[PDB]
Amino acid sequence: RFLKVKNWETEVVLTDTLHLKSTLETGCTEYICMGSIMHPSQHARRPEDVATKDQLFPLAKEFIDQYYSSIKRFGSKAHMERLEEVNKEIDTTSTYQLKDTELIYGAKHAWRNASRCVGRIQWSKLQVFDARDCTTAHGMFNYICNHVKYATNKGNLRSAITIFPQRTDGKHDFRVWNSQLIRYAGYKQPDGSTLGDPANVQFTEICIQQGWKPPRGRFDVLPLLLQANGNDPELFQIPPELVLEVPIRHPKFEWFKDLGLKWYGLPAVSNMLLEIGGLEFSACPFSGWYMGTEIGVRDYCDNSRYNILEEVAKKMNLDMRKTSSLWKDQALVEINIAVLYSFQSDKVTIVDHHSATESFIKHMENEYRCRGGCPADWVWIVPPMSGSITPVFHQEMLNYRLTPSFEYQPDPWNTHVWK
Amino acid sequence: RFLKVKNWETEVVLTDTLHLKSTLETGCTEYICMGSIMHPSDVATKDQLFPLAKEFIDQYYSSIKRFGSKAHMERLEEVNKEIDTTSTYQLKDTELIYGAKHAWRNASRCVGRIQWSKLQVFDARDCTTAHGMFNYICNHVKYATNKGNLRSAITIFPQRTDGKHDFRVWNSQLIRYAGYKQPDGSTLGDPANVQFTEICIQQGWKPPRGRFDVLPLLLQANGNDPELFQIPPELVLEVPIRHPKFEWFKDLGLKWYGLPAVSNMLLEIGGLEFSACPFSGWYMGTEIGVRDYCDNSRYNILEEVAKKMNLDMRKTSSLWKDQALVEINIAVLYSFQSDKVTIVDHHSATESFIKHMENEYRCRGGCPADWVWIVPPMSGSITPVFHQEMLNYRLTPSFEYQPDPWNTHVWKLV
Ligand code: HEM
Ligand code: HEM
Ligand SMILES: Cc1cc(N)nc(C#CCN2CCN(C)CC2)c1
Ligand SMILES: Cc1cc(N)nc(C#CCN2CCN(C)CC2)c1
Ligand SMILES: C[C@H](O)[C@H](O)[C@H]1CNc2nc(N)[nH]c(=O)c2N1
Ligand SMILES: C[C@H](O)[C@H](O)[C@H]1CNc2nc(N)[nH]c(=O)c2N1
Ligand SMILES: [Zn+2]
Repeated sequence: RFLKVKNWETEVVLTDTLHLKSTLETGCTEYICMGSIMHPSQHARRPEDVATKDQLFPLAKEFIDQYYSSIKRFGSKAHMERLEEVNKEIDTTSTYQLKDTELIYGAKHAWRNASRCVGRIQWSKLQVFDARDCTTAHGMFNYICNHVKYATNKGNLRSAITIFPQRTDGKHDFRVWNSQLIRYAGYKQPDGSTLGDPANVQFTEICIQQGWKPPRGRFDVLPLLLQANGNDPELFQIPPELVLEVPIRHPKFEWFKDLGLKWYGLPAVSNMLLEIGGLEFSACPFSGWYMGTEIGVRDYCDNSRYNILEEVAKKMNLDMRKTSSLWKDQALVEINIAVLYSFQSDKVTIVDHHSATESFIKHMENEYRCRGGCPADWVWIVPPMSGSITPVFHQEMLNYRLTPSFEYQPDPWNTHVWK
Repeated sequence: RFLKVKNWETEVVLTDTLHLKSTLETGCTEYICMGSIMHPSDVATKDQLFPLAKEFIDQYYSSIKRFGSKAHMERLEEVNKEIDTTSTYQLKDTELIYGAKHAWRNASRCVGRIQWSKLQVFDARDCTTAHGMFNYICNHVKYATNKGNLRSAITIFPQRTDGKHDFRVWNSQLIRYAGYKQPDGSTLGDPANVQFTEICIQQGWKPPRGRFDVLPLLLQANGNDPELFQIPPELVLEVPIRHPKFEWFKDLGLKWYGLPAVSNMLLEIGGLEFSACPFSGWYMGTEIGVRDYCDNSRYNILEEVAKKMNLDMRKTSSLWKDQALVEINIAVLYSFQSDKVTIVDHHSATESFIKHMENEYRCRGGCPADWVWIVPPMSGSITPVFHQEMLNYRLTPSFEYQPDPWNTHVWKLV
């Protein structure tokens, strides 16, 4: 009925009661902790495809209850009517439709509840685009182009989510097949090396197999591969003037520009599922702005990604014979300096890991003060470099699953039956 | 039943069955994870002790391929008699060695466990006085230090009886530097040790009031009041920190000690509790260079190093802290290696741990591991453990936390 978390740097202690409202399993038990498992749990709130009434209505009522509680009604005329309305809708279609206010509330609370996101101090400043009238992949492309243009905003980035029609029977899903709206292709080379982004090799081959003509470069913006109402997906080229990119250079190393590195400005996750009141929105691309380490540490320096540490260390004239010279650590810092300096030079929104983690601590305090807790996944929140010199490293966190939420979902090529 | 862990860099999958053998709590529930909680939330009765002892003896005889043997059954017989008649029992030397090694093997927060089976166990269960403890600890330090060629070792003092006669080393490690709070609010030496430094001074220690004073040993035998002892200085190996490129780094006056020797934990074997069990290995560089030197509440040297580096400290996004952190850690490693004092960098150490993990899953069915502690405090994702899924569970024998002695000791003098 109370769990404390301590900050070992400041000795601030916070007391969590929000976890009493947690809905589904974390994967852990009294005897085993799964805190570093990427997908520890298959506990879902509704089964399979179209639920029965007693499966869907309880989840709808819980969400509608929560929304009307949040606005200081509950039991109000409108709340009770809304319940009866959802009841008849489920009775007569096996599903129900969210009001615009409920949709906005649900999307913001899914972000507020995302325990792996260090950026949630921003959660209530989210632009919600209702795309539930969409019917074809051409319409999805139009909605996505507008999202990208609004969110990019000539570099002054703005958080947004575009929400396509919810799942019905499971055979008419709307899906963005891309993992992010904007990523670079990867190509398997004949000798066995990889050109471009190795993580995207499989998705790139699907695009090529669907007729995409690849330029076969290191930074080829992938097409959109969009699926509407369960049909076969269709390819679309994002107008390049909508794709803001930042050439990476270094404030001291004149030679850094000659590595030919660039990255895109808009991080826009498009493969997750948005769950609100038992409704599943299988296409719901959302975007914010980057923390530098996402590009500078993971995208650039993961061994299975662009893996650039060896090349940077060379130009730096570092001793690479032994691990203990820390040549990887030293190149890693310089790369992240360049990423930040380049984005900032071009006035493209970006946040460094010191500022972001500091904001998150402030967000945690805010959430404990007003909400009685903040679900947080230490394994994901602590940045992938310089961990203990950021404040979150020293902050204990409780992780639990609240709804509405963002969920993982299978890649659609593993499940789609082609027509 | 099986649980799978995946490495997201290599796609290697490992199957854990060993978790079925755990019976002590992690702190998590089915609906909350407390994996980042440092300390998630007293003498056993006869009835409590019997099953704990059986489980240990069973696993010991299993490990030596004599489960079910006559020797196995007579040992269980003998143990139960001792509990029945004395309310406790005594480990054979072989079981003590096995138990100590396996508490190490089971330490989910230790990245250095590839070495677990090479541990020198010093049986100090005949000790009766603080003078005896000092002698045992001096010999441990000398053996472990080995002129820089460090060797892992543990020294095990008598087990708890009624809880009123505990053996305790009051120090948190055998070798640490003092900390002194100044009148003006500043701190000289190690801020983490200010409280224990004050206790020492109160007990009669005359402090030099320098930045790197090796603390005296504060030793408690049989539940008596603890007594002060000065470790002979020639047994305390230290490394002056210099940098391979920055000639000014040596002018910072930094040094550290070579032997990491944890002395405030409790060793639990077969339900028996060894409250004084100091153990030592060798350092991973980041322990000194990231935490001891750069934690804001420790020596906190980032500012001074970055100044000497002429870094721009006006904005955080210059990553001046990150830049200075790396150079400090280069200096630590270079200094120890130059003086031929054993040390391991975080890249080598985490690679070894991955190989140790694989091996443990193959020969033992798993390896409990605390990702939050195993991942080094700098350069996290460029080490292989970052990408390694891990399962955390509590196996016994184990090393456990215990309260600080000055919070529970009832003083006997005057
Ligand atoms: C506005 C600035 C934002 C910043 C700086 C930020 C930062 C981050 C970072 C660094 C991660 C870890 C990414 C990784 O390692 O793969 C993350 C994850 C995540 N973010 Fe945010 N974020 C922002 C906005 C948003 C928005 C607008 C949403 C949703 C509406 C969101 C939802 C999520 C979710 C669900 C995850 C977890 C993804 C997963 O489990 O794979 N974030 N965020
Ligand atoms: C031989 C080389 C060894 C290396 C390189 C090593 C490495 C480490 C490191 C880096 C930590 C984390 C320290 C911290 O962040 O505070 C740790 C923790 C730990 N080590 Fe090892 N270690 C070694 C030997 C040993 C030995 C010999 C034992 C016991 C016999 C041991 C038992 C432990 C335990 C119980 C912890 C957890 C401490 C806690 O929770 O505060 N280690 N080790
Ligand atoms: C909105 C947003 C802002 C930001 N700064 N980063 C991200 C991200 C990411 C990285 N994805 C997360 C989703 N996962 C399925 C794959 C990896 C998202
Ligand atoms: C044997 C050993 C080798 C090594 N490289 N590091 C350590 C440590 C530590 C840090 N202590 C651990 C005990 N905890 C109570 C406080 C913090 C120990
Ligand atoms: C195994 C481990 O959980 C996995 O590598 C995680 C660790 N922490 C992470 N943290 C973030 N922000 N992003 C990630 O992709 C990961 N990967
Ligand atoms: C709050 C968090 O659990 C705490 O800061 C931990 C994080 N991981 C750690 N990891 C190691 N090796 N040592 C530590 O002291 C800590 N501290
Ligand atoms: Zn857990």
